[PDB]
Amino acid sequence: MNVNEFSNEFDVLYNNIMSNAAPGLNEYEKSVLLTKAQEEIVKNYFEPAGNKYGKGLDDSPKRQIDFSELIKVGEGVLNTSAPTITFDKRAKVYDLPADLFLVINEAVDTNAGTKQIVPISYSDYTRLMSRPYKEPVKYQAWRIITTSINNISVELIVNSNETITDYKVRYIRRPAPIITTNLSSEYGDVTINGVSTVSECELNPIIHSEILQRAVELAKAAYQGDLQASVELGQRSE
Amino acid sequence: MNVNEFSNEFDVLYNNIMSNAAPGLNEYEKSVLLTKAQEEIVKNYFEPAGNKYGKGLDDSPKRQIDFSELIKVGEGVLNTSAPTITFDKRAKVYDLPADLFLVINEAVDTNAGTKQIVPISYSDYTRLMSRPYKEPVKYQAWRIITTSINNISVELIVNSNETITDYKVRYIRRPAPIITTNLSSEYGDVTINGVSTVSECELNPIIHSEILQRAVELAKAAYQGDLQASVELGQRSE
Amino acid sequence: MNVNEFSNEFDVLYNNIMSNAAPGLNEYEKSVLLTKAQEEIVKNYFEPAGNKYGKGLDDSPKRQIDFSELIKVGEGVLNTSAPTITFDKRAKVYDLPADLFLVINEAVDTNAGTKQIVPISYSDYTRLMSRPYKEPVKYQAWRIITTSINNISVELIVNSNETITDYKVRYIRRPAPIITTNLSSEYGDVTINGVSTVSECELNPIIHSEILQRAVELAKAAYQGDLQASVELGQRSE
Amino acid sequence: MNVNEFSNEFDVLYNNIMLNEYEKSVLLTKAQEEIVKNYFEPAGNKYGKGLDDSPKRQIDFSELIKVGEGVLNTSAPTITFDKRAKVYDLPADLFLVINEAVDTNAGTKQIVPISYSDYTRLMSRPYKEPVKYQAWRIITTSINNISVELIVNSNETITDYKVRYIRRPAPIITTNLSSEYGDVTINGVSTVSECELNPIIHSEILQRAVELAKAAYQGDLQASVELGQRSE
Repeated sequence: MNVNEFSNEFDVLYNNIMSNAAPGLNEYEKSVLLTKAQEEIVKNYFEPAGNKYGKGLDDSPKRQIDFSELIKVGEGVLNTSAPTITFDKRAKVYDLPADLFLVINEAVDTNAGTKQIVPISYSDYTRLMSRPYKEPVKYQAWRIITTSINNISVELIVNSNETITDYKVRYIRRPAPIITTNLSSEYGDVTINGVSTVSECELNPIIHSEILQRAVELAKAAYQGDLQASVELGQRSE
Repeated sequence: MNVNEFSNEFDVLYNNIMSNAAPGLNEYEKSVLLTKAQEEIVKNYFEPAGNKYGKGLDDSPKRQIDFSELIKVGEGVLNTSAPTITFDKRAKVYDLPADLFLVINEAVDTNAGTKQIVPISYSDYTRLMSRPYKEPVKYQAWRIITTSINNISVELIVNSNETITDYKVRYIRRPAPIITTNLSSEYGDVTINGVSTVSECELNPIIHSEILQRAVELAKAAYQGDLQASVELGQRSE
Repeated sequence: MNVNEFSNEFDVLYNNIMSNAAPGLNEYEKSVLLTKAQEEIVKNYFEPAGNKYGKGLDDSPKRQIDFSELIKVGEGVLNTSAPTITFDKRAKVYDLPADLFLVINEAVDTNAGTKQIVPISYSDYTRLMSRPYKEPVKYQAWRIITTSINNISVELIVNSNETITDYKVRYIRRPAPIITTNLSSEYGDVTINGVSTVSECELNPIIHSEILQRAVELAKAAYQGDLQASVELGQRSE
Repeated sequence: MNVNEFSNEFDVLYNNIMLNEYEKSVLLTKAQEEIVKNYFEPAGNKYGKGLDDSPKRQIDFSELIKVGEGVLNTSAPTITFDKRAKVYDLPADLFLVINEAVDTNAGTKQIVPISYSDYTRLMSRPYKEPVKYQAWRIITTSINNISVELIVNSNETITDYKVRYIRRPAPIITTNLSSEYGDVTINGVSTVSECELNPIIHSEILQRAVELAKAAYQGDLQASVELGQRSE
């Protein structure tokens, strides 16, 4: 469904049938609520505990097809542009793509073959570095986030006497906002995520109805406006 | 039941018998609610936890016959049209049909015979690639979604020294909207999913009554219009 | 009970005894509600979890006699009329009868004798095709629904070097609507399922009273007309 | 209605279906000023409806609504009650303000006419600036004109100040007053003056003038005080 259909069925589901009908929502408000509902839905469906099914990214066909249009593959750029201080002397710093929402798969291609990057926790890092070896298992590499400015910088730890040729990252692209109409105005240009032009929902049509329902629920919680509704509907932001 | 019958029995079940009868619903509103009810019903019945029976796509004769008219078989087109970056060096990119709602069965015919495609999760992918072999079992192939624009693109991983001849996908077609009347108007053409012409329900007649009941429930929740009803009836969007 | 008796006892049970009697229902409304009640009753009684007894199609003498008048035996027509794309290279496409509600028994007569068709699920299909043999057990055949337009098309998989002579389907016929009076009018012909003429209930007289009670309950839920009653009485649509 | 029609149909209503023209002019001018106030305030009239509360009220004030710019009062170096207040003079022919906006470098901002109580309340807090799309306004030392302090947010400059207001009505005069009456003026004009208002409210102005005449000529104190209630 295109943006006009988002807005028309938003109006239908919000106030065109309600008995003591409420004021219609302005297009900026509808775009804001739709973008919020989109992000909430993405976060709810990525995490199993966030939805009533207990199903995350790839726990069912529907969850695969939900994020299928939001998956992207890119590469981390070696961060030798400027000097820096790494926590580990034997780690190579890489910069992830700017439009990164969530990392789901990483791999590094070295001279000793491809290796799956395992994101190790800080307590896990301490445990592993208290051991005599201090290097990954055969077909794996280690990873920790380092000092990041304006984009995520990442330290890749591989086994000794190994060089990294490329660093691929299969991630979830940051969703683009849903903007119903050109938000340009003479009184001031308002933006949802830095863009005023019309922006279609760049995800699969399977969850457009879900985004619409969530947006309507958020609109009605805003209309109710007491602390109660804000608190319970803020639980699903996550 | 054709579209006229959808609308007439919608009117019967909505406001023609109700004591303090409500305003009749316009045909655009009825078409919108019917399309929403259709999608909600499809998602509820595909997933066992979404309905009170706990029965999914093929858990009973009724669930088979429900989606029987919505199943389609097509092929993935090899994506050598333009270059791209694949997460796996040894994966062939294929494009699924545009009108895809849910994938239920995939198979690939290679020079070594037909092989069932197993959609592997990202954590499952990492586990499998940490192993020495890194290839499917005998009569199977692996699959992961890759960078997709305007349609789902898919990476097929098969065993070494194997070529893919065709890639069949048994999926669930995207339901067409239910539109009662030609939505063309002089004041502006409104569309449900990009189509203004009359559109019959293209599913089996077994669930037409179910779609009608769901549409009436959604209409009455819209009429009630408080946050409560929107929140509980948004649970079954799923 | 004929249609006049359906309508007269509908009036008796609806508003002729109720103290603050409601408006009488028009014959189109009574026919619509009776058809809805008929379909609801059929779906409730076919499935054990849908009724309070936990008894399905053949779990008791009453359930047998309920559908006894709605069972039909027909044949699937070989779909060599036009080309198509089958998911399985070794499957023969057949078209089921148009007036099919639910399949309860299938059998195929081959040159190697009669074989019971087992409807295999998609996950079951993947499991079976990951095995070395990939063919049914001795006295059975496999079946999956394929691309269907306007009627269910079915793929029959039998063992190698076997030809199918006929494909019998014992199913439940689609119930005909209950229409009390000729719905022809000068202001517009209204139909329940494409028919305006009088239509008797074509099921056993054992469940006519049940259909009447359900229709009256639906009428009173429509009269009450709030979201509550619609939601709880929509649970038994199923 | 032309002024001749006003004078002639005053005689029909006041002289029992048929006063000096100066006296008629005085009452008609007084009547319109009453009618404008009564139909502006919702509580002043019988319907409980103010300026924009119905289609009739919108056409009533339609020909009085005027849009003008305020001019910076940089000529006189007076003293403002607020540090960041820019003094602006309003139009001379101003009766009632209904919308004010200020065009800053940051953007147009709707001016809120802030009461003396709200100022002390909002200026007793940490930040002490308006909300991001509004400006405050309080009247200041005014000489034969209206001067307003525009308290816009600091770090911003005012480039424009538009005022939408009700223009002061012109007098209704039915004859050249200097012809028979020496130097009498109604609001500084001695010559024939037409009604500058929509014809919809001419009847109510005429009816009010007739009531004012009859109460004035009856001479009873009760009548004078009773009909003086509607003077505001």
